[PDB]
Amino acid sequence: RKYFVAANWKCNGTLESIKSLTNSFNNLDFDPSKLDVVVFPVSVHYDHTRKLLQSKFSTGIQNVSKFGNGSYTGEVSAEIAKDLNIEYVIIGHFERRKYFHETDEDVREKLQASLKNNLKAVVCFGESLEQREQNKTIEVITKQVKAFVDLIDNFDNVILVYEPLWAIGTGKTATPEQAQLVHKEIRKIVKDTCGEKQANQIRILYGGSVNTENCSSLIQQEDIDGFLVGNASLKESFVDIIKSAM
Amino acid sequence: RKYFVAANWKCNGTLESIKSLTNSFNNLDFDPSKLDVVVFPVSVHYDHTRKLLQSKFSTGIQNVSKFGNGSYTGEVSAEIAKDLNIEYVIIGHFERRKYFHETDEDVREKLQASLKNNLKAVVCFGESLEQREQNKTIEVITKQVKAFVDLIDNFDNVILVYEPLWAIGTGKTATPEQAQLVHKEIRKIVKDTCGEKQANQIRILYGGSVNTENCSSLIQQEDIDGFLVGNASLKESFVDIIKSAM
Repeated sequence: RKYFVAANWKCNGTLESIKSLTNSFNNLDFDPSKLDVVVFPVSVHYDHTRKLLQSKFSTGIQNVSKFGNGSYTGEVSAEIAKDLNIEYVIIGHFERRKYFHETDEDVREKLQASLKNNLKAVVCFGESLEQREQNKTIEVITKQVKAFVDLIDNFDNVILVYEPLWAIGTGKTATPEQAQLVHKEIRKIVKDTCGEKQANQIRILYGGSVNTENCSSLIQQEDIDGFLVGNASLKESFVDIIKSAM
Repeated sequence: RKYFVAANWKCNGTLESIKSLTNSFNNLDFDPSKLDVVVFPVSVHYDHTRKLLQSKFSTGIQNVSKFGNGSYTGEVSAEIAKDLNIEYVIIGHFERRKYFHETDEDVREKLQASLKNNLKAVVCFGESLEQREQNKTIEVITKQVKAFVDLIDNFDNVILVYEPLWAIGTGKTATPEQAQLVHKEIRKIVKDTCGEKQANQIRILYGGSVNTENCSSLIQQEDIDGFLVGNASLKESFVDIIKSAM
């Protein structure tokens, strides 16, 4: 199983700051055949980011439309992304669920669109603090995964992300034990719906306050296959988070 | 009043089709000081489109964020647009109101963010068939315009678009006289809220299946200052629509 370190830049960056950050990223020597390292810039920053990044870095966009080509103002379809050779897409991110009415149904329609246009999908899910405190974590996770999991045909092409909503941008990282326990359950859901071989090859990443100090102990866990990094991926020390997966 | 013809490509285009479309667009000789011609490609096509089109053509994006920079995955902020020197933005388009929960509040906050970052805004609104059949057109138009109109500090930099919802992508073009009556009322709404000189300065465009056949009859109305064009702007014959406003 190949590790997967993703940089979700979110709504951040200038042409110059990206030039500077992309320069520090390029200095890191890593084998792209052994490790996947993906950068997700803002849509309008993509060409600039792709030009500057060495080919060892994979690239993608932070959102993809549930609709194909047509009368949908403001949307980036899956077929448009494929034409531009954009390899990866993020689907079901907490912030889009929270601020932009993105539901479990939107998630699967985005996945189905991405898969039939041969795009690789990074699919996000996680429970809130209330759901955690009500002991509903697995119930919520199972519900969120089952929404889309049947669509997966190639299990190298779909990458799952457990992002506990209370851990995102708060500094309250889930302990490598807490993350591992949910990751192990996620892999069990994939096993019982898709098969053991399909479960053993799918990457399940952790998202939620990954930094340079906690990344090593997180990646060491048997069912954690990498990270979706937010704030720390905006920093030059993001190379050290990639180093933890080497 | 300087006429304004806008191409809304929506969720359409490949690299090769844009190359072919921009090449035919570039052949049309027009004076950008006499007429504003703006094209709005998909966010991921922006750099490609901007490079291909000659400097006489203005460009913009189909949507801007209500949020500034920060943890908002999938968003394009007004600060980011400013840094790319993206001149124009579309706000409040019917499709984003219909499919993506965009409200009058979102429209207000997007316009405020755009003007703060020195972007020019193409702001869309319009009544549905049911609202028109209930004779609520003036009431709905007034409510939609009043949601944002007080934010306008420069009346060359904000451009209004009347989108009768039943006319969008349907071939149900509102008759020149029907459109004129609304445009005239929109100008009066801008008169009572912003002043007379500002009302006579602001551009109000028609949006609703404009083509090469109906464009000249629409542009000839005294209160219609141009168009936001959908599907017809994906054709090489879009140059003839520009010609009717020359």
